[PDB]
Amino acid sequence: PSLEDLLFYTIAEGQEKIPVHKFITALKSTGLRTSDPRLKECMDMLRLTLQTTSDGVMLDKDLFKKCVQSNIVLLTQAFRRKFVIPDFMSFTSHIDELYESAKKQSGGKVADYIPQLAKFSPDLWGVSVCTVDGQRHSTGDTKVPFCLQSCVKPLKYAIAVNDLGTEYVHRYVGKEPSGLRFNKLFLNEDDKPHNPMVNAGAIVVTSLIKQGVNNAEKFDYVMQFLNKMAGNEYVGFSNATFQSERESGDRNFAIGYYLKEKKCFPEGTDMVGILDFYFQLCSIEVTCESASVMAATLANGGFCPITGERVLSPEAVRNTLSLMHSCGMYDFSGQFAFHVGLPAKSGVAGGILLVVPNVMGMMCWSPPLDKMGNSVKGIHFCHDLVSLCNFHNYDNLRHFAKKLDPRREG
Amino acid sequence: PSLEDLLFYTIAEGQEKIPVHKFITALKSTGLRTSDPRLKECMDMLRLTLQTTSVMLDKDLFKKCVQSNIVLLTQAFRRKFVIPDFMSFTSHIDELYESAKKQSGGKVADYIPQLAKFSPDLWGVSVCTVDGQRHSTGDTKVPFCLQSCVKPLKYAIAVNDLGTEYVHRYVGKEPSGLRKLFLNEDDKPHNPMVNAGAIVVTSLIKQGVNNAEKFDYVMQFLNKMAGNEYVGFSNATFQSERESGDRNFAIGYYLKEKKCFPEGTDMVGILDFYFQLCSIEVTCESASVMAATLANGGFCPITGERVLSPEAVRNTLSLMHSCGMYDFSGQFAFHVGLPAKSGVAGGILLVVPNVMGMMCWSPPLDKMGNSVKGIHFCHDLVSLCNFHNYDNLRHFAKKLDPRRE
Amino acid sequence: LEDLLFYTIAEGQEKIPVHKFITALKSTGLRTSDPRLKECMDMLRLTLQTTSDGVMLDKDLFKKCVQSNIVLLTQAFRRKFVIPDFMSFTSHIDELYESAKKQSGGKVADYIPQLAKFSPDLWGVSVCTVDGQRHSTGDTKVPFCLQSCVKPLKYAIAVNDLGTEYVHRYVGKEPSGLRFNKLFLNEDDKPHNPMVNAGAIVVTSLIKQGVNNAEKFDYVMQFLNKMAGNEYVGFSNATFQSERESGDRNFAIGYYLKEKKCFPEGTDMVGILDFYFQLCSIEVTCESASVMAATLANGGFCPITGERVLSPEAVRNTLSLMHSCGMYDFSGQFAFHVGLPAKSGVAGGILLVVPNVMGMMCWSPPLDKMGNSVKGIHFCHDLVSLCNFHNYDNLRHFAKKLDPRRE
Amino acid sequence: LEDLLFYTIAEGQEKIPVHKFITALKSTGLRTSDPRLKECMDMLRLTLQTTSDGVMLDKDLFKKCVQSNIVLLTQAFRRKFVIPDFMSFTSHIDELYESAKKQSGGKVADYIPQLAKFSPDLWGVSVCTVDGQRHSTGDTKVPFCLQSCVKPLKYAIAVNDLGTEYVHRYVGKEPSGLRFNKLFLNEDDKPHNPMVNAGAIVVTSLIKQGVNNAEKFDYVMQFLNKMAGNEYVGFSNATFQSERESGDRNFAIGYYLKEKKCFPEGTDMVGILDFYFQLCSIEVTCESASVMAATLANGGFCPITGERVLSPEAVRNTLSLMHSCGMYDFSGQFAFHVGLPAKSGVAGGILLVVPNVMGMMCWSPPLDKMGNSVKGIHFCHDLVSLCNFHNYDNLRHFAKKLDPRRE
Ligand SMILES: O=C1Cc2cccc(c2)OCC/C=C/CCOc2cccc(c2)CC(=O)Nc2nnc(s2)CCCCc2ccc(nn2)N1
Ligand SMILES: O=C1Cc2cccc(c2)OCC/C=C/CCOc2cccc(c2)CC(=O)Nc2nnc(s2)CCCCc2ccc(nn2)N1
Repeated sequence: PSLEDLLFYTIAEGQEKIPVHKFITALKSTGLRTSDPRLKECMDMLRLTLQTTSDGVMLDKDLFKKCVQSNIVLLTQAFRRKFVIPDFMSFTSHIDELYESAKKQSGGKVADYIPQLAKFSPDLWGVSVCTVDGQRHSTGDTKVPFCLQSCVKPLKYAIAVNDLGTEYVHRYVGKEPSGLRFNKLFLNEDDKPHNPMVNAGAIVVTSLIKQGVNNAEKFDYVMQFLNKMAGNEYVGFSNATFQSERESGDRNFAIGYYLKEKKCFPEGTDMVGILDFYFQLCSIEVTCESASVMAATLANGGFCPITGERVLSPEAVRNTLSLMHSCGMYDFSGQFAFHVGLPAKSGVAGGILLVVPNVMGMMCWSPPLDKMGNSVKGIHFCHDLVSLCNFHNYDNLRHFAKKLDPRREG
Repeated sequence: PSLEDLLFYTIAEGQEKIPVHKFITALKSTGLRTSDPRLKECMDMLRLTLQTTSVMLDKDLFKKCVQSNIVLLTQAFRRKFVIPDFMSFTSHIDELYESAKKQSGGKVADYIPQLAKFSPDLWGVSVCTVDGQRHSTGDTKVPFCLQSCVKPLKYAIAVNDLGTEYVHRYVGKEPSGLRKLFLNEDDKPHNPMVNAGAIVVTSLIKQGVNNAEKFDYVMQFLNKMAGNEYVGFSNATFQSERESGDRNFAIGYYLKEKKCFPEGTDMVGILDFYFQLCSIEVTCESASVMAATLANGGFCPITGERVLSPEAVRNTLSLMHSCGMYDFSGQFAFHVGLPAKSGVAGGILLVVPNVMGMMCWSPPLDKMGNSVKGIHFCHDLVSLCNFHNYDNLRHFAKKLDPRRE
Repeated sequence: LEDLLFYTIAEGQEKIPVHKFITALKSTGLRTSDPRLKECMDMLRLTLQTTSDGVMLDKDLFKKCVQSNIVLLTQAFRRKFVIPDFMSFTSHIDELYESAKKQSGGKVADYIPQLAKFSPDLWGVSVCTVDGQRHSTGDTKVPFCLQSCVKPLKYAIAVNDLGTEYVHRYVGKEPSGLRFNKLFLNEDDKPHNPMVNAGAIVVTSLIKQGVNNAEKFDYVMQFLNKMAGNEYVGFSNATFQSERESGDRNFAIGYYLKEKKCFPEGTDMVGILDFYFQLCSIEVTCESASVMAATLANGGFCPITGERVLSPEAVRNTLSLMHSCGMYDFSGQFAFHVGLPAKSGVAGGILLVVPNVMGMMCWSPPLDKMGNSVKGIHFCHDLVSLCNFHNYDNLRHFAKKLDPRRE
Repeated sequence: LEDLLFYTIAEGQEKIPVHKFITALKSTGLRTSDPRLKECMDMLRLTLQTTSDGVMLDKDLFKKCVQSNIVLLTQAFRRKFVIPDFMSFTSHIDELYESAKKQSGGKVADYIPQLAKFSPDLWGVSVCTVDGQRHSTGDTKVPFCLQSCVKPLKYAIAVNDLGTEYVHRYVGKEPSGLRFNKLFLNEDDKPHNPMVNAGAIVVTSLIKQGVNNAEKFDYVMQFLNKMAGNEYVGFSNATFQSERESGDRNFAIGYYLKEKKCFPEGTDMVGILDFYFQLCSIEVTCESASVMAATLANGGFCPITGERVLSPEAVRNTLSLMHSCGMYDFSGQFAFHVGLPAKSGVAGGILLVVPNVMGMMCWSPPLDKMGNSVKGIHFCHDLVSLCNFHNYDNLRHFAKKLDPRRE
């Protein structure tokens, strides 16, 4: 028998001429993007064939085999409904409803501390999905660049644990939420910052990455890493934000000096330069779409879902998801872990990097923040999502009442 | 095409007439115990048949026995259970057991002479999967008191009966942070897993009846969770708990002061109730079933009864994660990443959601009040298997995944 | 000496009329009922029988009366007392009184409907100087409970009997600070200081260990009597019952103190709570308490009797801790602006000491947000505005401030 | 009367030799270099130029010299000074000095090489009474940096120039409590009090706003000069450089203060830090600082010059906060046992005030666990053991305590 022919017979649906657009529509509905890096060979071959074939454009069983041979494994999984979310079309319908519902939540205040963060409209609201299989969906303003800000903190932590290991990184930074208040103290009882998700801790993590090269190269090292995570979709940098970050960052300077005082950095740190590096990393840009891929990498045990690259060690992914759970959302972390139960990280731009382990990554973005510094619409959507689907870290996969389970069906 | 006869062929392995012994040994190896409540009909029918003579079973006789329970027996035999190769897995649990056995550190709680009576050499581990597959090693049939292990169970009951929204009017939902205080910033105890919080939870259950009936209500509930296995009560522990519980009295009075209990609570009675609930007895085996119920979305795995609402199970697992192990909670959630609850008797109620429940018991506690061997075992377990809450199900590194075959 | 005083009081003319001597004596601030004046007054009473007539003293007859108490009478008349112009001073106290009277703010403790019984309009101020000069204005003879005002008194007793070193094994010596009066124990597992509930409860357990609560109470009461020069010291059983029937916080403290092994070996903690509640229910009037305060002002000698009541060690320690921990959450503010050893109580009492000058008791039931008598606190501020009494005022160069110790 | 004093000093009219008058004068505790004695000593210098074989003042010649300063000289000689047996008293200071000398424990601050340069054997004690009577023992003329001793002085200046109300908009008035300056700010987002680094830094930003750091420093120096009656005040640039090179903690505080908008509008925060570091690097000797302390003891009048230097408002506020916040983590213990307004510095200095009696400066580089001079702390304890100087001692009834104001 033949896998290619088996798929041909599936897609054929009654002829030996599967029209090209018909194959494309079938492929798109699996949630896969036509532009999937893992589908390049197949799409190149169809483009070629559309050039050489007599106008018409209907593949022979033989011609179809010619196109899909290269990528047959992945195409089969997609078509034979084997993906983590089999009925992806229905699911995106749900994401859209959740999107529209959160859209109505107009409260919140746009971060005003930079006239840059201030530049964005409060009406921007975007949601991007990327599953662990590379199935994609977006709604709203998902192609508008914005800064990660604190969303970057778990990513740089992952990089540090990836390169240095858990044991070394946690010599410098604790592993638990502060509890004590919001961001009040810099250090816990051991004279370390409480965890990697707090400013003090992020600043220390920053000082562990790529020690002994200049900030230009350090930045490149992190950016290349971020590129892998996003499957080479948009990752940029706002110098505007960077300038404003350093011009107004008195609190961070205070933290830096105190960290110096208490000998919190690795031997021979340049403590003013680390702050500069810190400010840069917070000024890196994403769109909803590219960040959702980053989240999906974390969802996928450190493999970028749309490229198949191993990006982070599973040790780094686990540690990062652990600390995103418990420390991810500033003062709301406890409440959030309790009600939503998802590893998530917020940013002052209005971003929420969200992971549903073994299912998907997401990025929600709406500039208006709540009292505690979390995107209003983002937080509303996170609640709704977990209301709707049995995704919450301590939900049951067998008994979950009136919840929908998107991994079931097909 | 015959559901029963199909399984008969499978068990038969050719030679017509599956011997009794051989069917029993095949059944036991799926991890099921012959005393499974869901296997009652089948085992009753085998007992009947084992009276009618003084041998083997026809495809007709086998069908006679297994017809009643064919669904469950098929799943077991067609290796469909959460852990397919359960025989291999128990081998691993045994290794983990022996390894933790060698950890002789720790101090037995001597604050009550009842707790001080126990030997530091006791060490037991019981497994119950969400499918009712069981395994034990060491001293798993020795009764001991839940103590603080009871806190999540009573909380589940409260949320089950009253709902999340009401219960959390009285008790917070997050870990405290500092070791010391009774109340958080909102004048509620920080969460249900702390003494102050447990005491308040206690005052929400079965309001408006006496302590005798309240206790019965909790017992009935505990019975469902354990699939009617051993649940007892140590009056000895209870007396010592009340005679020496100055701290708890202090908490009670402060809770009274700050008007923390529901309208017109008798706070000294609630303390009495509290002391009783901490003095309830389990064995490793029975408690592992309770844990398995929590693992199983509130359905008792060995009976199939709906015991707790999924809301109560989620909330309880959430708070066990983050507040379960006193001062070690943060470290534990980080390294082990399993909902767990410890008790001063040396108990550790452990849940791996969607896989199994466990109870580990060794009386010697570490500096922070957690069973030495229990804590060592929990670490080992997660070292070995991809069970940690944020492990990846697809890419995990030279970790074993017991759900795969 | 008697003759010298005779000539002084004489004012030349006839014989000194008896009422004239009485008016002169009263104006020195002394009360005719001074215990240290007993002999003199008895003799004048006798004489005003035994020679019934015009009722004027011979130089010889005056000598007959005053010989017994000539020392004290001389000091009073030769303007040698701590406040020489006492008549003028009381005029000032009256102005300060009236000014504080106009402060109508504050809420009366309702937590016992026994405490709730008092009118918010009650307001009294009593002065007793280190020399026994007295003055009162407003409702100074109305009995009220010390409540927390008793805490320094019992502490003094404990340090008096046991010494500083032993007592401070059980109780700390500094203000709490820690987000107000929330925790029971400091970092050493002791209550922060004797002025806090937790600390007072522990102090209570150090006094007269090994006798029953009836006798313990008597022991403290006899002590309190000496301090007040045997003026009114009473007990409100009503308050006591309400104190025990609603004191959940104190019970919480008791149990925690038990837990943490904070009491002396073999304490009955529930009995100590009972004792505690009793001591808080002891009654004073403004006048009698002002004498107690004056004893503290006077290095432990009761000013109106001359009895040695407390060791100087106990008086110093108590004044030290009244300075810094005396007024609950307001202690810091109070020490800064008023700079007086003071202790407040939920009845509306403020036991006030100006070391080396006088003791005072101010009472107005309405309390401010922090639990201090509104009018009491207002008066304390005014007093220190007016006179250079603040602990760190200068005795040489002060402002437009009046200095009542100067002529 | 000059003639009156001549007879007093005469011992027996025979013409009173020069050295004999000088010896008599020195014994009152006054130094011949007293600024208030300039006229007298100038006249004696003139007269001692005329003859060449001794001098032996006439009655009219003595009158010629002393007439200018007769008031002050009389008070000194007619034993009217605050301590009127000063010879005996200095004997006691010497004993206290020798006793504290034997306390060899403690660690010299090595955080700056300048502080590390000092010998642990240095130990000096200087007394200046509110009347200008002086005494010294040990290494009292060796310059050292005030460091934190400067904090109350700058605060006084700020309150002197701006008033209490304004200054306390920026800085709190109570001790930190939480522990030893772990937090920067209290609940109101102000540093807890002027004695903490955070608070001192803010106080620094209030003085002489709107001029450059050169002039600001000059302004403070001029003020310091007045306080010390123009005795030694200097500056260690070495210390200053080390202070700024290694003061990461202070920078941390600076940035946090900036963040929380704690400075007056349009402060240059990095410059205020620079100013701060300078002020901590100002040099004194035991002797000159003891005069500064005496000014605080004397309601803001420099005892050796009679100049009004600080308003009594500033002096009271400063003494208040020295009481309660003066000695870092030991403040509470110190206030309790010693009961004197005092301020320590990491150089080993302890600026000490006994209000209405005297100022002192003790210096020994070795610090205890909490950052206070070992010998300094030991001496303060001894001093209060010996004399009834403790803030809550009684002036009439004290123990086997000596009272140097009596005679
Ligand atoms: O352990 C010690 C000695 C010690 C040692 C090292 C460090 C220390 C203390 O610093 C403490 C750090 C302060 C945190 C305040 C949170 O900040 C807040 C602000 C506003 C409101 C609140 C908290 C909530 C609240 O009321 N919590 C309380 N819940 N129960 C209380 S209060 C009183 C019952 C008695 C239980 C109890 C508790 C403590 C101690 N003694 N007894 N003392
Ligand atoms: O916000 C305020 C006013 C306020 C408001 C609400 C409650 C308050 C006080 O009570 C404090 C409640 C907690 C005490 C934890 C005791 O338990 C501990 C014992 C030992 C160590 C530690 C904690 C950790 C630690 O100290 N880290 C740091 N130590 N110094 C730092 S960091 C650098 C200054 C941080 C910047 C800063 C400075 C001042 C304030 N806040 N932030 N003050």
